[PDB]
Amino acid sequence: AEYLLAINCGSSSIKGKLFAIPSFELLANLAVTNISSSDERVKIKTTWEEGKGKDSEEEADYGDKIRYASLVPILLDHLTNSTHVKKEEIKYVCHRVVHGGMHDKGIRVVKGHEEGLMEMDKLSEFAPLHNHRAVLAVKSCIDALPHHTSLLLFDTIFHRTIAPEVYTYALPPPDTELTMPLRKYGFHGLSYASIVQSLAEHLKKPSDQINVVVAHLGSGSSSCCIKNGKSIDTSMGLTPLEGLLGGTRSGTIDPTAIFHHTEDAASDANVGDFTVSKAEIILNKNSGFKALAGTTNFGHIIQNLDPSKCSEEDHEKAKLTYAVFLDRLLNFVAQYLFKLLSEVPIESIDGLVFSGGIGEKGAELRRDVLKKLAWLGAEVDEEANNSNSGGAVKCITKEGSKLKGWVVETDEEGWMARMAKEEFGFLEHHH
Amino acid sequence: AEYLLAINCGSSSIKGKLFAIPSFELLANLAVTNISSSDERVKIKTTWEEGKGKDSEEEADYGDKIRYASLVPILLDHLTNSTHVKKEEIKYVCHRVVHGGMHDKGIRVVKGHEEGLMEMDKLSEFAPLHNHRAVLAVKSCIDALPHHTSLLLFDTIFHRTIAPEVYTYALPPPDTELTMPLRKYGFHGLSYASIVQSLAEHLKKPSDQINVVVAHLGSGSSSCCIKNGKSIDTSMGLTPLEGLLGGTRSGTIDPTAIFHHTEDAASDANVGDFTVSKAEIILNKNSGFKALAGTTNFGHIIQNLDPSKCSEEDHEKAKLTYAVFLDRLLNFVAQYLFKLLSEVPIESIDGLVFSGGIGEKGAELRRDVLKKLAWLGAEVDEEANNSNSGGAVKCITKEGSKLKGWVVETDEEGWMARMAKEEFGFLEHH
Repeated sequence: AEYLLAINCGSSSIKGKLFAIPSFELLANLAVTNISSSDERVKIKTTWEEGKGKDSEEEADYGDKIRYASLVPILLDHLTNSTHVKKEEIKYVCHRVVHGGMHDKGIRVVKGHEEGLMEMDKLSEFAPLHNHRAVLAVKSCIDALPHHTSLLLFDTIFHRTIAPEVYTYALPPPDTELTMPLRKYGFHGLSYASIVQSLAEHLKKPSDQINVVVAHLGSGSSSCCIKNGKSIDTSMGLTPLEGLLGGTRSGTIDPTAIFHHTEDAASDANVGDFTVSKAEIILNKNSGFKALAGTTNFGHIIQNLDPSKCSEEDHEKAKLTYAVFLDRLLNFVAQYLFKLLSEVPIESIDGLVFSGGIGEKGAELRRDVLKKLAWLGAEVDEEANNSNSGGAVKCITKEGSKLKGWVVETDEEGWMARMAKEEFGFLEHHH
Repeated sequence: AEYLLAINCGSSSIKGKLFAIPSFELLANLAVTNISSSDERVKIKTTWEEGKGKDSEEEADYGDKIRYASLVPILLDHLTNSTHVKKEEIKYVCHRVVHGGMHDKGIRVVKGHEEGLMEMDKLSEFAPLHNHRAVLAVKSCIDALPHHTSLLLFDTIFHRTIAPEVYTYALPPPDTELTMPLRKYGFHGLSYASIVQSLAEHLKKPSDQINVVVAHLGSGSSSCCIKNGKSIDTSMGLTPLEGLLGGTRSGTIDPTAIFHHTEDAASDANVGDFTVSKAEIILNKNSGFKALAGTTNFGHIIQNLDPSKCSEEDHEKAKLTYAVFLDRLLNFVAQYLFKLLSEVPIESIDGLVFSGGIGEKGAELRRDVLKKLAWLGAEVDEEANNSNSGGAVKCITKEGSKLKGWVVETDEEGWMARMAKEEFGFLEHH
């Protein structure tokens, strides 16, 4: 018996999937929730499929009393001394690490092997706001599972194809040798890759023939221009901060604004364990929907566009926040449609895809975007767009729409398992 | 006799015009060129309209070596050397000031009046890299012309119509109360206002019927979406740094980039005579074309697209820099055309306007931009695109083009004079 665990470590939750090896058959969904909280207790839940395992929930300490480094081992204990799976049976663990710098492929991390471990530390150090936990979880696994191989899969990988004229930052050399160049990297690559593959299968054509604009919208939001199945531009830059605003992030603003906003902006924030500037905290954790609307929940913002569900003040903040998000989003959809349409006709593009937490649930947002593209021939299908009629790939435009619109469910952890299948040789058919 | 002087202090050049009032007869052009250049000396040229004085031209030190604040006084000196102009006759001076914050109109500045001086100082200390040079020009005018009135006219005025959903930065309240909100302001407004009026006149229709996207391209470049004659969006944000990269400016990059790039980025750069962060210095003076191509001159970059004209390395840098600039420019042209087209048919937009130093000269750049717009039905007219026929407004697209393309020559000093007229109430009677 052998398993692959694929995990995705966020600030407020860890999501994971357990796969059977060498089958790569999905066995379980795992979730660790309430990670931040001082009030609610960390919950750990497993959810098998059909007949793979008996569900079981586990409540640990309040989130603020658990070190992040202890979560995965708690999760691992829960897996073993509550189900049929043994630690020594976990041969592989895939980790979503946001920032992979210049890496074209995932990195193996194996106990004792200095290279993978040192590279992982350099990535963690370069972008700790984004990679910290990502690296912490890996370190904990190395400790708890001494004989497994960890595979780091990066959200930057999908964007390694972007050309120099797109990624270049017009800056002089830095004052010191850095771990990686300062340039646009781009993120959400595991989602974009997954989306292209789902759409290609749905349309029954290879992914290298997919031409699409994707708006992957959630607590972090971005958009990507995909030509022949490959990223050619995306809205995020050196870090996930750039581009669209998010639950708590500002998105693109004048690079000098923060110096006005906050004194000693380059100084250490003295929050958390790792060193990070006050500027990076404010821009990533105190901005975005939180600063504009009082909530990080975009669905709550969409509700409050109805002035009967809130005070006049919250209705007005919701109106503004919604309009800002839509405006910034239309900007990128415009850039990316333009960039595709400059080379290929609208008939030859597979369309506009919405994904992410907001992309899947925000029917109003999708309708407003699609109305704005009426001049290009997009026509929303109001029922399809508004109904809960399923499918991981769902059309939301009318049959005669000259631009096709879709909602696509991402499966990042599933994608990581697919990458690991290739990585560990399970696709080799030599002679 | 009374005159109005309109002065436009840039980092690359100073331009001015002297006008008789209330007639607004042009009497002199003033030009200081090569101000940022390392191998050409600053040239100071005064050119008189027929009858008013003797054209005068003079050379000063290299641009990278010159004391900027010495320039305006030399200009004033050239003006009063005419037998037709005395200092006492120069009653008004109009100044282009980049950042006017929330002001809806210009600010009068008079020697001995605390109101104007104070406000000018608040704007200069909010954005000294963009305003300090013009403010020094104002003090030079006060010193030399104790009885004149200065009027500061802001690049931000044209963009006061932009909607909250466009200008809002998703930031929390700042840590202190600031001079003005942190939001998108937008600049080159005197140029855009001038372009709209020029195009309106050429098309023989009111400025409020103008719907265009404008790419104002030069040392600092921006783009603007204009609907019914008004700015509804524009590429620069809180400062002219945001948006397109420029001669020495990075343009839009991840706001946290500079913190990786440079230690203690928020600290005083301690250079020149005003307080400015190392970050702001790096992003504005050491980035952009300078960093990528090793030159600030986009014309040299274009020339170097031909590999026979330069080294292999300079050819490679030029190709990249040119491609970077074109990619970023097309992003905003895309945003703004989409923004207009989302409400009006393409048949009723006046089109795409090129302006600015680079926009007027870069025939090949306009060609490359229009080629990317082929899918919309844009078609360049090679002969018209290279025409030097002359005229403030020229069409560069083919009769058949679904999207009209133009080159329009800005007259910022002339626009300032128009704004002064409305401010001070000059008009000749009968």
